[PDB]
Amino acid sequence: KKVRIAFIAVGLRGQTHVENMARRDDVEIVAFADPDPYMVGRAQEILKKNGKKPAKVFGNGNDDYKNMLKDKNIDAVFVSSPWEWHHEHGVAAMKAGKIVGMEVSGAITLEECWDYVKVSEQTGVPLMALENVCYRRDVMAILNMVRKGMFGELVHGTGGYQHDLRPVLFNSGINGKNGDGVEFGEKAFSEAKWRTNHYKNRNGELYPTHGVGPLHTMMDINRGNRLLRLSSFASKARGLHKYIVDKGGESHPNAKVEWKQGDIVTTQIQCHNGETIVLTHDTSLQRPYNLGFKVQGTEGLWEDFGWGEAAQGFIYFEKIMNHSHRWDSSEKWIKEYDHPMWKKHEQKAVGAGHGGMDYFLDNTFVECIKRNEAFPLDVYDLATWYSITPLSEKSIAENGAVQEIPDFTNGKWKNAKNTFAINDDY
Amino acid sequence: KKVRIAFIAVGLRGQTHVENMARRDDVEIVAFADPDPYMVGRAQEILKKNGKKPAKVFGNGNDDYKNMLKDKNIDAVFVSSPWEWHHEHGVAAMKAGKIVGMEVSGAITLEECWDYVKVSEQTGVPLMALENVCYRRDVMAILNMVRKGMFGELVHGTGGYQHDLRPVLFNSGINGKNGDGVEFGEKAFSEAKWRTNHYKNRNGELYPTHGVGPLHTMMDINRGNRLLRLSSFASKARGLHKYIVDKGGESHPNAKVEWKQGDIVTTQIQCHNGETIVLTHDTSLQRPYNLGFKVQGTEGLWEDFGWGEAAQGFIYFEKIMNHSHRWDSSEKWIKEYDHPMWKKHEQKAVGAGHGGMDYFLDNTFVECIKRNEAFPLDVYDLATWYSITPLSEKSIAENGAVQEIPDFTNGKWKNAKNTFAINDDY
Ligand SMILES: NC(=O)c1ccc[n+]([C@@H]2O[C@H](COP(=O)([O-])OP(=O)(O)OC[C@H]3O[C@@H](n4cnc5c(N)ncnc54)[C@H](O)[C@@H]3O)[C@@H](O)[C@H]2O)c1
Ligand SMILES: NC(=O)c1ccc[n+]([C@@H]2O[C@H](COP(=O)([O-])OP(=O)(O)OC[C@H]3O[C@@H](n4cnc5c(N)ncnc54)[C@H](O)[C@@H]3O)[C@@H](O)[C@H]2O)c1
Ligand SMILES: CC(=O)N[C@@H]1[C@@H](O)[C@@H](O)[C@@H](CO)O[C@@H]1O
Ligand SMILES: CC(=O)N[C@@H]1[C@@H](O)[C@@H](O)[C@@H](CO)O[C@@H]1O
Repeated sequence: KKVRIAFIAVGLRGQTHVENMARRDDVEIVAFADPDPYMVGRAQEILKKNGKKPAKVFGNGNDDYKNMLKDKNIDAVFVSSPWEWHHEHGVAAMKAGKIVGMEVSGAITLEECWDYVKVSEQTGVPLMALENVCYRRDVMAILNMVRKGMFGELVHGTGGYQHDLRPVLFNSGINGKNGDGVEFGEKAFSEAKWRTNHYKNRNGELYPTHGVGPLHTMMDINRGNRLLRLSSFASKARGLHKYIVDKGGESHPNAKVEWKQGDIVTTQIQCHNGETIVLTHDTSLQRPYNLGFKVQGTEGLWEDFGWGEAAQGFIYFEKIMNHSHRWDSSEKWIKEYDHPMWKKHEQKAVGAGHGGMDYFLDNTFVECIKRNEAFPLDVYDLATWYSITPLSEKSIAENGAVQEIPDFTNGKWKNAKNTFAINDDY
Repeated sequence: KKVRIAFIAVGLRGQTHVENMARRDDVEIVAFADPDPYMVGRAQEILKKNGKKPAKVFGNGNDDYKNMLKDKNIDAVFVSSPWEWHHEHGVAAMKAGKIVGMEVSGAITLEECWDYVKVSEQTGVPLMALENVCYRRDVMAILNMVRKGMFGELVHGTGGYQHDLRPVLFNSGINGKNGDGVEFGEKAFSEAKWRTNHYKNRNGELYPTHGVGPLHTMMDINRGNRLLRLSSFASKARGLHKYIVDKGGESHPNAKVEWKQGDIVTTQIQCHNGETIVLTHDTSLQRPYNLGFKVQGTEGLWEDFGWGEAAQGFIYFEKIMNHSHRWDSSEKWIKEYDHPMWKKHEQKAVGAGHGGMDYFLDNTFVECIKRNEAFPLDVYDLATWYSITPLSEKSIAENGAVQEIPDFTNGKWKNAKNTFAINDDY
């Protein structure tokens, strides 16, 4: 009756998923696979806090997930591992017959992207792209407004991961602490272990899903529309080196590393039905958090400046606002057009509840498994978004040359229907 | 002692320059060249209003400017003609030995751009790019902050001409009126006569200077830095056709024209010293006016949302704001770092005065002529900005292919010094 879920990687993000599942009565958390004992310990404390019994632990090295996947009891797994581990963990899960919730990132290679889709089609095991910003309360209100016809026909959108990650990319290596040092790699903690290395060896749109995801759902990408091609420009890198010097002096070994990842990487994308999308990757500079959303059509325009609250944006609807030629605050619009799903289940996610947009993402994951239904953000969408990373790197290496984005759906995009948040439950 | 100025084209923008000159005691307005008697009449009324004597009128057809340029008394001319007339009027002026103030736009061809620079170098007659948004009060305050070191090292900027021009591109053809009809071409009035045709036959960044200009001055383009290459993406065109139908029904002949100009055209530009610039052209859709500025460096970030007032933006300075991670209103920063030029001469441009940013632009023009000094925004800058248009069209025709931007300075950019608003007078 209830879904048996396990976790490959219970680091800081894995722990969030553990909490979401631990708060449900329709799920049993069977097992964890993580080589770090400290991370496993906090995950076990989340279970104990929610009155659920401990999980079986597979903590013997990097390959112990293989032994966890042999458990026939497990229905589905969450994959919350480092970027370089996503493909190996995800395809091994589908081959073992486990439904997969895959954390966001970009692909290491374009080949990974195709292999996700091909393994999933052959095994018949579906995968969900765990993009939580698609469930953000303001974004869902805008989706509702778009579908009501309030924006008219969309022509353009922007978004991007613009979040100061300097204190996450560098720390002391002390368990549980960020922003308290200048170390990265083998001796660092959490994301500083693995993420910062990508900034050293690569230059591209390393994290596209948070900005492209919402636009995907609004412009029907892979569901009547698709992404055609892209071009990426990268600025110089200055922010990470400056951070290391300001926090840990010029004497530190890490003040000597030349970072390849430009501070701002912008990406233009053409869509089949004529829309354009501009993404921005911005994680090594001082700034407030703001994903920089813009949704623009023939009858409506929305721009945000915050982290998703009702009043943290501007909106203009010509025909509804008497051709005033002035921005309105987004506030009364986000509240009035709050998505039905949020209006119904608010108190499971906020106030008396917990998780926010993450509650709703993981709720859709579990409800689709219980109902035996296709995910609204599926393996084809994962592959598409993931492919933006390798193709952007090739664009930058070619001084901005245009790269065709593959059609991972093989013509299926033409007739596929948008099923993202089309009801008030999941 | 005083500068003798004449005007090729006294349409709506020419009239503004006429008023600026008519209010000065160090200028004599000698002559007008315009084939439209209605436009000449309002310009003559501006002189009469300011107690200055009438101008000699050259109104016999399109070529009568040639006869005006034979007047040896004329020191300088303002060129405020349609885009397709800029090159012919500008080079004929320099060849006749007249200093030129050239209105903004883009080039019709890349060849025009080179011919401006080559004619100017051969004749020895300088040309000023009349970019007024460079003198906008908030932009000048940000320039001041950048030069004070408050943004640290710049890595990225955005801007764009984002201004709803539907009521300017279509009118009834009645003299003096806009937004009152759906006609364009030979029977329309003012910009509807000529500008709208470009939307029908072309697709690109048709108007780059308002957004790139401010960034030019802040990133030292052509003055220690330069623009290397670009790539342009264009969305579908939907806004102009929809406007025609909503205002004048489907029965109108103009509801039948397929517009080539996409509603949103975005352009990525690489700079020599590592910065990137993204421009946006957005003139055929509903929206409030906002040029969408972003200035981003290692210690500061600014974004605006209005038409240039002090409180119509957000700003973040990590080290000055106690690492708060929250936007501040731009207001107290724009007021505290108001450019010296504005603080000194405020009452000549606003309040008791007139013109705003246009006062300051035309003041720099006249003061450079009186002092026999090089313009801060010169023929090389005109050519550079102008070249963004033809190269964007070629990029769009090549599905976003990267285009090299020529070096119109021939290596002079390396050692040239930024002289834009480096004093409190001009
Ligand atoms: N969508 C979101 O809101 C969101 C938020 C944070 C992180 N993330 C994503 O989640 C993923 C993980 O990020 P994080 O912040 O939790 O990093 P983290 O360093 O805290 O966690 C990674 C965990 O993976 C474990 N691990 C590494 N190799 C393994 C292996 N071979 N087998 C099993 N476990 C292994 C580590 O021991 C660690 O516990 C990344 O892809 C990141 O981008 C998404
Ligand atoms: N920088 C700014 O703030 C700003 C503002 C408005 C317009 N502009 C620019 O100014 C220019 C003109 O725009 P406008 O709004 O004044 O258009 P307009 O139609 O009102 O004026 C154009 C004038 O040029 C005249 N003209 C056409 N051909 C001529 C010729 N061969 N010889 C002499 N005169 C001729 C017309 O009769 C008309 O009076 C354009 O390049 C436009 O982009 C700049
Ligand atoms: C929605 C959101 O911004 N998510 C990001 C997540 O993807 C990851 O980058 C993390 C690093 O600490 O910071 C945020 O939580
Ligand atoms: C600074 C500013 O936005 N200038 C523009 C100008 O360039 C032109 O496009 C005009 C059309 O009516 O609208 C504005 O005044």
